[PDB]
Amino acid sequence: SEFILTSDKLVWTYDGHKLQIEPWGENSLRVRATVAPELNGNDWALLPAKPSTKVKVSEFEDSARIVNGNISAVVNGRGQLSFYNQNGKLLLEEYWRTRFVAGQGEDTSSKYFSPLTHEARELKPIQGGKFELRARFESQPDERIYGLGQYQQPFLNVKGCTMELAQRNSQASVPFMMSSLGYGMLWNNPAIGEVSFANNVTTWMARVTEQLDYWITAADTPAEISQQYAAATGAAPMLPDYAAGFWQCKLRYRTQDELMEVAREYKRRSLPISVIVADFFHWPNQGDWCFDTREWPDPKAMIDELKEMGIELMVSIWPTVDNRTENYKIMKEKGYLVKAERGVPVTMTFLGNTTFFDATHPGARKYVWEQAKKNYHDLGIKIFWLDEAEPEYSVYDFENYRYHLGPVLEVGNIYPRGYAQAFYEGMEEAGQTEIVNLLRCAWAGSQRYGALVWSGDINSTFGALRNQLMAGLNMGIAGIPWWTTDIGGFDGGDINDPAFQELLIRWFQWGVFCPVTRLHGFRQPMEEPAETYRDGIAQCMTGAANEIWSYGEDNYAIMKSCLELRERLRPYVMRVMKAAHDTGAPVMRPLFFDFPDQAEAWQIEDQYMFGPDILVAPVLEAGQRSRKVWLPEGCAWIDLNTGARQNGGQWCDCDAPLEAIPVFIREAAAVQAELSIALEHH
Amino acid sequence: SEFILTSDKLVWTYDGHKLQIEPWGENSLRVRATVAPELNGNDWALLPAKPSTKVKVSEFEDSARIVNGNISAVVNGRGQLSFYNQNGKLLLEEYWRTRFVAGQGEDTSSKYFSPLTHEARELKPIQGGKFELRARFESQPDERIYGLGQYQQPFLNVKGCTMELAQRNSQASVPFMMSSLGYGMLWNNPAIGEVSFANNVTTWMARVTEQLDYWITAADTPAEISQQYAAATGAAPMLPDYAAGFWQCKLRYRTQDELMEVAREYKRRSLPISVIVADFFHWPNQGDWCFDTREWPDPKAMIDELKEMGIELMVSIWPTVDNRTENYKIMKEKGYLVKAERGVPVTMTFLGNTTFFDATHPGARKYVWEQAKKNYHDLGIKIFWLDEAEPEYSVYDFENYRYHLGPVLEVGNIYPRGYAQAFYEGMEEAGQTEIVNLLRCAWAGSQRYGALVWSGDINSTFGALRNQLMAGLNMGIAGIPWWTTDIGGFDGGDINDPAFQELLIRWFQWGVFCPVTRLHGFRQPMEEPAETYRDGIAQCMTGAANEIWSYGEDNYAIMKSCLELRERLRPYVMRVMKAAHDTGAPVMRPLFFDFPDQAEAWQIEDQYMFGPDILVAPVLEAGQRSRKVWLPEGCAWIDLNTGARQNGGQWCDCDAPLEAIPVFIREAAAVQAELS
Amino acid sequence: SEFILTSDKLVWTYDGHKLQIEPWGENSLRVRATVAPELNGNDWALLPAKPSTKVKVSEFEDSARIVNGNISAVVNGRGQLSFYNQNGKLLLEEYWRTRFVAGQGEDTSSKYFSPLTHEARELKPIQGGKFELRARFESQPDERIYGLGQYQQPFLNVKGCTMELAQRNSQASVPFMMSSLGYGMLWNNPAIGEVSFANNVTTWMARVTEQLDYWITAADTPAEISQQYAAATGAAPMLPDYAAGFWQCKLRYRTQDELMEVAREYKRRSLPISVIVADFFHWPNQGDWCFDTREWPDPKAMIDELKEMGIELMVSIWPTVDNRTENYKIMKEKGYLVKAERGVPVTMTFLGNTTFFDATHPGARKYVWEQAKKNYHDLGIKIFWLDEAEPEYSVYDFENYRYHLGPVLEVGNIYPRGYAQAFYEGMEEAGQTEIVNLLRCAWAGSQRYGALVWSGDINSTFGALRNQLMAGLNMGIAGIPWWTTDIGGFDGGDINDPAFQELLIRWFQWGVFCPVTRLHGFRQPMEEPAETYRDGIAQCMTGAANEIWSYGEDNYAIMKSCLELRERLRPYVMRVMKAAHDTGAPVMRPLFFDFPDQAEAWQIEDQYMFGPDILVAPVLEAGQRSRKVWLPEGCAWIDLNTGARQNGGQWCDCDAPLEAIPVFIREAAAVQAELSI
Repeated sequence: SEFILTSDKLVWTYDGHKLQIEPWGENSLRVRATVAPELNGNDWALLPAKPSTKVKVSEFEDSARIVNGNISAVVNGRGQLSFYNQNGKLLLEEYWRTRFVAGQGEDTSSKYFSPLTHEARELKPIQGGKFELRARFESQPDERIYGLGQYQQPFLNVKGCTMELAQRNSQASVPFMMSSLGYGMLWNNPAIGEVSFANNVTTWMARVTEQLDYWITAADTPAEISQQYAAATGAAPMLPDYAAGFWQCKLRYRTQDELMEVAREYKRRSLPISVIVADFFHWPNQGDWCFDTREWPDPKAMIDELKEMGIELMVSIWPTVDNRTENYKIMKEKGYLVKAERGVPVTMTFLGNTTFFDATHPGARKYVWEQAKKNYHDLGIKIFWLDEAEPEYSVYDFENYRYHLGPVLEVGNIYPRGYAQAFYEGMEEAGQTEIVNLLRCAWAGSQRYGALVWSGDINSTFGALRNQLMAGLNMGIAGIPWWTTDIGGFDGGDINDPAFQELLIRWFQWGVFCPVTRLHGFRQPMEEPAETYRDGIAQCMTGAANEIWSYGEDNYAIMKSCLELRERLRPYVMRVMKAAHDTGAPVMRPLFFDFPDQAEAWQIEDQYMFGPDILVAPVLEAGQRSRKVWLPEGCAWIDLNTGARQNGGQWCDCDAPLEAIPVFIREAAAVQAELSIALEHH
Repeated sequence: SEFILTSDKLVWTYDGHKLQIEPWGENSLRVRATVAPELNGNDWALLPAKPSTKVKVSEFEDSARIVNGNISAVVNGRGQLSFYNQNGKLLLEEYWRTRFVAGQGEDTSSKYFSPLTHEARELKPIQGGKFELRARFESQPDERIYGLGQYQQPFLNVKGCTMELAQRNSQASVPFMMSSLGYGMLWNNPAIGEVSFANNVTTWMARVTEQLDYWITAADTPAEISQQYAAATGAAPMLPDYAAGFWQCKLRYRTQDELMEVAREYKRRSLPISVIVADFFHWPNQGDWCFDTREWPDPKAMIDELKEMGIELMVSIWPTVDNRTENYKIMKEKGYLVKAERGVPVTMTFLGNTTFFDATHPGARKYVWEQAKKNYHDLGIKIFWLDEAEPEYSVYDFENYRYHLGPVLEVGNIYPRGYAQAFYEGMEEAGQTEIVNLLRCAWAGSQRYGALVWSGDINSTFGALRNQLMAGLNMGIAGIPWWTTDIGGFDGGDINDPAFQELLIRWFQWGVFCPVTRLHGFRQPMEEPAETYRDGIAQCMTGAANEIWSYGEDNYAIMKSCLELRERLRPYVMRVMKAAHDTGAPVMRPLFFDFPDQAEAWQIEDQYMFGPDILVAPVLEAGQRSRKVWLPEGCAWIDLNTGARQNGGQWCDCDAPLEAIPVFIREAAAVQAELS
Repeated sequence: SEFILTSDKLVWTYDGHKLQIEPWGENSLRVRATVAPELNGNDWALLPAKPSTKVKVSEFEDSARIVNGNISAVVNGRGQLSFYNQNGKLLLEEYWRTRFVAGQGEDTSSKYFSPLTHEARELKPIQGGKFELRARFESQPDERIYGLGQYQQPFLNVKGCTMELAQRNSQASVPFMMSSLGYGMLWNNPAIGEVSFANNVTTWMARVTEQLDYWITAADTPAEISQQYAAATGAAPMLPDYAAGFWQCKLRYRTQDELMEVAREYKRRSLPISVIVADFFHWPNQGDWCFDTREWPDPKAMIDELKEMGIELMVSIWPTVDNRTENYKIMKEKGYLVKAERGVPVTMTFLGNTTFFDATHPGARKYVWEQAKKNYHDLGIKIFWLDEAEPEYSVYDFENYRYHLGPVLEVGNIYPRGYAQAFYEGMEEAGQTEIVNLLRCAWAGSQRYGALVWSGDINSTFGALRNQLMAGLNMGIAGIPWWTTDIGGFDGGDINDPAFQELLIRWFQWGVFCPVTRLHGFRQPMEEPAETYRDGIAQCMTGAANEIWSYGEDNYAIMKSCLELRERLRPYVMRVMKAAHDTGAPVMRPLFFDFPDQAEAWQIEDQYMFGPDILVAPVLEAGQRSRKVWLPEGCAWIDLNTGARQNGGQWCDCDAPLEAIPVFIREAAAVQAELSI
């Protein structure tokens, strides 16, 4: 084996395998490995690193070492790699089980000595092709793991869980993890695959790839890790003011008159409303990207009236292009569409045979943006709903599809980032600042393209609500601070069912304390279109009403006070949004983000912090009217609902009537006054 | 290496490779090879063999031999196989190029000695799966090769050609070959692949298979080879009388009234017409298998009036099932549909998203037949047009589809045979005899299911007509005697274009001397449907008129006389059809079939025999008004068009005006008196 | 969706998917699924079922149910399956995440409703070939999982772990699992793959297969699950008496004289010795399966003399066949060897180019047995060391190898079971009873072929000792009662190193309370052969001495008292072996096997039961001289080393000097009397 060492780079080589470790931001290292002649030029989610001045490269015995601030990497003579912090504590070590490695006998006194023959950096050649990559690391008994994106599962800590590295409706792979051991790690590789944080071994897998690529950072607090990650992959922009208010939506307002009636009724009742939404199939065909003027006769007039009312319109964008449209003909000519490797050249069959635009193709991004610009942005629409962002193949046979940047197996997970990029870059070029679009999916770095992500088409149950809480917290840790849900869930809520009405209330109450407060759903009983087809184009149904007055008088009163509460929170929300932009901190965050020195903060998964000053303890079960709440040590807490003061460092058997969830304010935080919390003496 | 010999079976084995050779009908052997533990039970196109007279299995110093009448197989100690006829002449030998084979050094004095390392029976393992098979044989410089099915190419002799073993619109792989060296061979394996008759080596390839399987037969004449093949894979039924008359069709008679007006016009003018046809999209949706009563308000009244007129109705069957239909729901429940391996579960996107019924699934065959029986056969339709029989995937990605019997890569080519089988078996069970359906495709043995095959959606050119002549002849050699074309070709004929009208006439004149005489096409100028969609179902266009009066007076006169001639030919046609049923002889035959001892008969590709008594020399070029015609030795020939007698064994500079193609009758054959 | 129900079989079908559930032994069900036209005839590890008492198949609402004693299966109208015990408790449920299944909308009120589109029985077609199978089940928060075979990892409970379903040196996939929820499950499928017991979902995977196949059983106690599993896949035989004594081995006694001098020295010192072993490369070439008479001049005289001394000889069998031998030519002719799919036709390159005999080929099994019979068994050898049983490919590229029964990807894991079968059937046919052979690997049902499994070529460390304890316990739960290790580990032990000597003693002390007590290793400093080659055949090195007197006088005294202790335990060991044969109970068992109602028995992984009457608490750290020990409630416990009585239901801060590990005897068990007498 051979080291090639310079003052700021460590390369190890043996039999064509090249391992390269280098600084990539303060307290951070990038790690690449290949068996090709050279590393390629793909940086994926990593921005160019601002240089590190005090990088120390050294050799000792048969080993080499690279130190960059609070992280160091050691590679021994056998090419085996481990990472340490400034205190010499082991952060992460490769998993090797061999008797012979890098042309040398393995040391029989090591746990690495084994006839099993597993390598830590397995670049397994695909016959005729590239490589199937497994990167193996030792599991650690104390290790708790967070981030990875948005998964539909009741686990905040994902140690012992296995996550698919793929994009499907209601899932988002954003592969940055944060460890309780004091490091964060980005898997800087958009290949379809899997990460297993199994108790016995950690394995990251890429189905098809040219090389291993990851980024690792070390710091004493979660806040510092989140900041270092945002410096590596990009900060969220500043959120525009309107986005902190109430977003009203449903599947679907079918006509201009129907949408405007709802907007006007909100104003007629003196209710807060910042954003109203025209959902999908408001267009003539998929891939036209314009209003159908039979249902939407004068969209400019709608937008102008809504502006006068203080309301922004957001419109559904679908990435689908129906093969009967004019844009299909042009986009096919130009090579701007995704391709099927085998079988009929159709990627989705929903209400027509469509092909997704290729969001990895720079030309296709520009083309789609310029259509949305002409037909929507030029009329005054400032927010786009980038739906189906995965994209939602009718069948998730990732092997069967190919993009501009290569087979979906190799590059597929970056699609939603390109989709966000198309609109963000277009809107920025058109002169807009503080851009936010609603994205169903993301990859590493999507935050830099103003991606407000929502958790997609989940069912309307308490089980779903519990999953969304974990998912949103993990999305924030993965560097996606702008995140939300369909208040009430998407599918299955009957507006006349008491059981659903109870869920809607609990979900709405939680929603007040989400980064964005957004009511959406496909409510029952659903209504079929008058005509199944029109001119051969299949017509889209609607669900039932989904406004805060649609669920009876008692529920209206609760939701109205939720809206009023959210308006009072807006100044605080904007401060926390500014902090996300400045520091990479999430908006909704696990307890350990603000209280990393407290053991309960690393164990509790049903409470969180909404910024630094609000402790939230959602009600996640039907019929529940009280719950246990841990109040962190280090300050006093003001009960939002009673005005009562409680000392930190204790548990509360807290009241949780249907009318409110337990919420506490850090005593004397500016937000306490902004909420007008008072206690009356009767 | 080891031989395991019994009185009627030769087995050779080394390192798990098992080669088994046994009699399979008179003068014929079956050859199988596997590296699996045992041979499987798949017989594919081979029927159970009648036990053979005089099979003899012998062992020699190093070798073993099995003889069955006029064929023998010799396997040497290295497992290398060659075939000989009863005169000891070499028929066929395996191609080997190795230095070491079956655990032994190769003989340096043999052409088999080579460091290249190519085996004759290469079962190359597919990782995780089955085998990719190549069977190699030495080429022979004097070998002429015929059969293989229906390929769109101007070659009767296919030595030096490479043929895809797959089913596509206008192509049919029917993998029986006949060699001028005195053998025939069936590749008894429905796998997607290829047959290369390259000058340097012959290679049969199967992409995915469990085992090598082929059938080889020897005889002194082509007629005996055809007979032995029909004995092995099944005889054509007897053709029913109505099928020898005129079949009138176009794309498409859109309504009951439109069809009936054409039929009434034929009868009004005392013109022959035996079959009239309702083409595709006469149904409400794909997979309903019934008339759409909006355009066909009383199918029984149509059938009854046609019955009065002496005319049979044939209807289009498509094997597609639109995913919005009731039959889709039920067939999907029962697992009766073809499956996509990856991607959207749609096999065709023509006028809707459809999935083909699985013709390899015996349940699906029965289900589809019973729909056709209920909606058509019970009304008195007894001829079906089994279109899209390949099946016609929108994209021919064979690796992406799977049938009941397995991946299309392994079993795909048998689909058209299953499709014919579904209707034949159903029709027979309903009491019908002399069954014929119009199939777009076939595999080996399709003839036994009454498959009248046509050459599909070719263009309307003289180039296409030349190709069809070769293809039809090769189909007959491949054991498909009932074969025809769209007279005029399918695509691109403008009815007002004089150049197309000349092609139509020449093609029609040829069609009189085809096994079935059938007018069809998609004529220009075409017309879009009034409504593009109705209830969200895409509507099907039509072409222009395609009746014998549609092309002017001169052309009407010529086509009318052609129909009248075909009527006078019918007794002869039925005799030739009966001989096809009895002996496996094709109806349209290359010259060497009837004159195998004459050199010219193995060279000439632009003449043929319509049965044993009629020599036909089609005009295959625009503007041509004469051509050279070779008259075979051994009889005198009567010019059909002048009555002049010419001695055989000479070339004629023969007149070929637009009104007639050169045709000669064997002097004193019964058909001579029938045509005068 | 359609049910086809008979009195003893439930079939559900949609779009060619066939799900079939039926009784397969008392309290047990077999589950199969296929998209092929029919199920194939592969039973793999399952023996023919004894027809069960009171099976009931019924259809209710849109569902169907099949009950067989204490287990039942319910399949709903969407083809979704779950299992329950006789008390209606949920045992195991399928994992579904779809919006549309079996031609029906999914129920939006269920956790099954999801746009992700994951099926529970995913038979994903391989283009041109068979199927890549994933069987998904919901994880359960309370569930603790045991068994699966032998994995090199410090986990008894493997919930949260992912195990490779493949055979490698030091690993054995024996895919029977036992759950704390009250069921056991056999993955009756020898395909290469993986089982993931992740916290978020349980997934079994087969890389290539024709069909889903598994067997599930229900009972109130671990002992009943073990009995039901042994009924389904076969019981261990009765162990022969000699097997409970001391096995002396090393890598390697190179000559007859060297081996015999070791055996003689054991007798001269009045030490117990029941088995002595001639390790690998005692033969002229790989595939000869005989003694090289240059080093072993009179094997029959050696065997007769050892018989006279009360010692059984075991000989190394390697499954390799060198391409220059006469058996290679013959076995190649007959198709008895494993095949490489691509590349040079060589499966291993260790001391020559060899090819493994095909243990899935019944002809090859018989051929190899008859060679061993002729050259070893006919002379009086009664025990074979079936080494390299995985088999140990030089490169574990499973995709590149094919067996008689198919590609290694589809069938590979059954090889070690075939290998044990070859010798057991052959030995049984020659009239031998109570057959035991030493196997390096196993599959489901290997126990019925007398397979004493050992944990292979592990390193000589305390970390390895800890892993071995977990592995052997899990092997027992997977139905392999006869299990052992190399005392001291295999690789890295220098005989002059005090640190290794300490590990040796701790490992030897644990060894006394393993199903078999066997000393083996490749001890340093190693010795190269005099000549690297002889007649072109590469010669095999040896390690240093590995006898109980080889490590100094103080260590000798400790190992001597260990051997004497083992001899006093033999009557008890034989009773526990008889129980293994009769009931399927393992010999070394987790605490919960004997004490299933006590919470600590399901948490503690560093103590175990050696049969029902001996509680063992090994020392697993260097320099440790005391450790904590939990004594189960329900009986009193007698300290083996002092004689002190202690009440059950407490922790002892227990003495653990170098000279003894903490061990307690159930008061009034017959073994207490046997040890004091």
